[PDB]
Amino acid sequence: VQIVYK
Amino acid sequence: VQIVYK
Amino acid sequence: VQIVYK
Amino acid sequence: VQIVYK
Amino acid sequence: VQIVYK
Amino acid sequence: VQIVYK
Amino acid sequence: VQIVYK
Amino acid sequence: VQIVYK
Amino acid sequence: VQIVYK
Repeated sequence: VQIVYK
Repeated sequence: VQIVYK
Repeated sequence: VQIVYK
Repeated sequence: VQIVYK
Repeated sequence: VQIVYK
Repeated sequence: VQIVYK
Repeated sequence: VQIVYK
Repeated sequence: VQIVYK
Repeated sequence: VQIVYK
């Protein structure tokens, strides 16, 4: 699972 | 599991 | 598990 | 487990 | 377990 | 276990 | 166990 | 066990 | 056990 905030 | 905040 | 704050 | 604060 | 504060 | 404060 | 304060 | 204060 | 104050 990959979660990225930008 | 990978979680990154930017 | 990897958690990074930037 | 790796946790890094920046 | 590795925890680093910067 | 490694804990580092900077 | 290693704990370092800087 | 290693504890260092700086 | 090693404890160092600086």
